[PDB]
Amino acid sequence: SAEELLRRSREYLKKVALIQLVIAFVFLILLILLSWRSEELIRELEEKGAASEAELARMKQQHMTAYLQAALTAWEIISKSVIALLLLQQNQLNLELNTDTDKNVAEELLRRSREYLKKVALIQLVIAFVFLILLILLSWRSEELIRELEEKGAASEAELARMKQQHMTAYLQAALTAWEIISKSVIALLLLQQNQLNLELRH
Amino acid sequence: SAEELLRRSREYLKKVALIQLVIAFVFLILLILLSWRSEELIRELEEKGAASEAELARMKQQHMTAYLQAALTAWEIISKSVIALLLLQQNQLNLELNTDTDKNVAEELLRRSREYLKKVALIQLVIAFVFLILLILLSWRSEELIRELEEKGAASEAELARMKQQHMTAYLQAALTAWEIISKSVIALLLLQQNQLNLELRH
Amino acid sequence: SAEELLRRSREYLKKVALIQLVIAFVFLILLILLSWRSEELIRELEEKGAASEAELARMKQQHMTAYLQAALTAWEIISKSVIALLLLQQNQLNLELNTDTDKNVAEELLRRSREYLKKVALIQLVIAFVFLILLILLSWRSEELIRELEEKGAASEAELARMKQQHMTAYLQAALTAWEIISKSVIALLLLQQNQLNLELRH
Amino acid sequence: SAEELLRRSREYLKKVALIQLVIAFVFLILLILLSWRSEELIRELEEKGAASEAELARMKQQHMTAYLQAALTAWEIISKSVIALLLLQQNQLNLELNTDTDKNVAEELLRRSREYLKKVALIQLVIAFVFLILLILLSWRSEELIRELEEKGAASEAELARMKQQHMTAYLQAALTAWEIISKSVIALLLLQQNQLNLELRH
Repeated sequence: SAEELLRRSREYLKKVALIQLVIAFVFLILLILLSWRSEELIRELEEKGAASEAELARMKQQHMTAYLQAALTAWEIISKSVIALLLLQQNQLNLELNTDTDKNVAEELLRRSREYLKKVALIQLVIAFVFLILLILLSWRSEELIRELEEKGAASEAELARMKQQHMTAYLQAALTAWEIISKSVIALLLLQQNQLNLELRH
Repeated sequence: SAEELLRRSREYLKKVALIQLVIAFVFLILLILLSWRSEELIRELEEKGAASEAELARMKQQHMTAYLQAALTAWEIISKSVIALLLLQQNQLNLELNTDTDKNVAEELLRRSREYLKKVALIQLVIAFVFLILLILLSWRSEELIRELEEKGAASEAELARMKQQHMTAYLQAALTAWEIISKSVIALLLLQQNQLNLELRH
Repeated sequence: SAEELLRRSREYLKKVALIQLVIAFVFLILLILLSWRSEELIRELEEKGAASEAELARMKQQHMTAYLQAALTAWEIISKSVIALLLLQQNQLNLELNTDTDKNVAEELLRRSREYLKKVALIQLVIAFVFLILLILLSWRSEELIRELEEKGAASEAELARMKQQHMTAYLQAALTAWEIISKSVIALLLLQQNQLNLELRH
Repeated sequence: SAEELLRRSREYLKKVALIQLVIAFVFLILLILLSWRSEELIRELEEKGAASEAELARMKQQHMTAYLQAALTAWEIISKSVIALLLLQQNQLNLELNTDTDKNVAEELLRRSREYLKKVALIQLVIAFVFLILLILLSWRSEELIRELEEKGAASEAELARMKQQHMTAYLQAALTAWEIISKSVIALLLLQQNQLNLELRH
């Protein structure tokens, strides 16, 4: 009974992983397409003379901020779903290890588990990388927009100070969010490594 | 003593589940009612000339946004409540399986649990469906409102670009929220399936 | 060793519970005092003519909303704190029961736990009651304020519609918040009741 | 084999603790530097006459609020990170205690565990202390800014009432947020102490 039920369970877990990959794909494509439309709309307003330079700079900052917030939200979701897939794979691993008790099978299942564990760590390293590049890049652009207005006299001192303060607040918030994503992820990876050690020692 | 105590706990849980179904019903009716009242207020402002076309379109977008956010909040609560009930059913299942150890009772309890598990998965598929359809329809309405204002000249180009951008931001945020709800629900279902498999194999 | 070490832990837990009762009391008082100050500030603005009728009605609504949100927040913390103390007592109880294994001691300890569990359920029922009454009363006042402005012509039709919409939104959000708090509390209590049953059956 | 594997696992845990310490350090430096820039911008606006007295008071309040929120969030993250590390250390401790069962080794390891628990309790006491002092200071500064605007006639009665209400709200929210955080930390400290007891009783 267990071997077929485990096979069915394993196939469903793989289907779920495919669903997760599809959602991550849609998020990234949707993020990019919506961003493209926002950049094009701002470009049209600038070319049309539909907004003042200060208004355009603020809209560009709002765009960039929203872009990052969406990216961060997705990153938390993606890391959570992926780390959950790794934990779920460990539960699947244990169900199979407790059924097919052949040591040779257990070592191959454990080897596959280690490869997935490494891959997830690599995924988080990629996420941390893109976060840092995106925040650094968007921040430079935000500061450059404020400078452009200041150089041109497109905004009052209070308006410029507020843009600077609003930016710094968003920057700081992005850092808190990334901090939580990374921190939660590294703790989960260590827990998974400890679980992996016990399974290897037990087989 | 244990059997009557288990009966009382079992009956209590059934009552809790029934209460939650009633609450979810009331929420949905209340959201529909309040949404309708808003639709009527906007309709009268439009017919009466109490607001400009741009003001009315913005209010319609605010209405749709709030509607969806309430629906998403309830969906998180509903999926959490329903999956929690399923977990509570498994907890009750184990209390009885480890008391009344008759395999035939265990089989009745396990078959009922398996059916409940399938039904919850179907519930989440329905919720995900409704979310996607609702966001698509609301998105279509939002774009049409903007198109109307732009063709009529009811709003400046900067105002229209902002509505388009604000819409896209809200659209993406709604998608992210739904994805988080769906993912957590699927993970919980996988964990429950793993628990169900162990219980069936162990009895 | 454990009897004295547990004595110290038991004393600690009692001290923590007393501290939490005091803190919750202080927060209740702060909300009451802060609420008083706010109501008085609005009353004086009305008597002084420091704000228009529509603005005064809006401030009254903002006040009521903030009050309820604070009440809900405090309730969420209080129920989680009380439930955590209830869980901590079961954890402390298991440590004591497996040290002092005298059945007669276990019977007294189990009876005390059961009475506290019932008391906590009564506390949540009281909170749920208060929430429902409070939202209903605040809602009635909100509806009356909007109607007063409508009868007097204190606000444009679009402005009145916006107040009605903001009102309905806040109303529903409060209903959703209370639903989530109450349901989680009920779920936690049932899990504790199921755990209490196994512990009593084993002693 | 187990001893070398345990050594590698311990080395990784040390690395993880270093990763979290570095991120928290950098975040706190960022918080401080951005706050300093904000303060300098406000100082220039005041000296330049770029904003009214009421506008400057509001900006100072917004600054203080944002700081407190970021600081409190960072503290929450830090306390959670430390507890997570302590839990990982306890798991690591059991991996070692279940391999090297020599009571003499266990006592030295248990002595370190007790020291780490005391150290986190001291960390939380410092955080709770700083939060309270900071809340008092910032609240004091806020009240004084409002008082001066009222005496100077820099704001209308309705504007001042709103500032007082916003002040009271921010105060209570910060206090409630800190309450939840601190209470959770205290609960975690007790749970860790309960684990410390069982670890000692078993060796």
